[PDB]
Amino acid sequence: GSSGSSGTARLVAGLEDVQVYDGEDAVFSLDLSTIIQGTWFLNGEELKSNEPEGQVEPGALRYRIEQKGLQHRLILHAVKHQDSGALVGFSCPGVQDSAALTIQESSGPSSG
Repeated sequence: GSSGSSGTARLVAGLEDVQVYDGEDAVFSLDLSTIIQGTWFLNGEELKSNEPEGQVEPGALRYRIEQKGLQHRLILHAVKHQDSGALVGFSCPGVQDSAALTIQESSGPSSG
């Protein structure tokens, strides 16, 4: 919904790197200069607001997206390790930024 001139926007508070253990939950957010509607990305992939598509299924992981004027956010609950060093960024017509999601393994090589 674009009531007023929502051509482009400016970045005021870019994203930030976040590292969590396997199964944990990641959180990302950013600020803008004006209202706008962009798109989120994960591991170089274009996510959907309503429902995803392609090789990935709509029933693989749980995520939350909060879009409010110049306030975006994306939390990934139960982040898998296999997706270590993921790429979480919000692409929009006027701004371009992204972050790095590092995921370490809970257990390591000890016995065996």
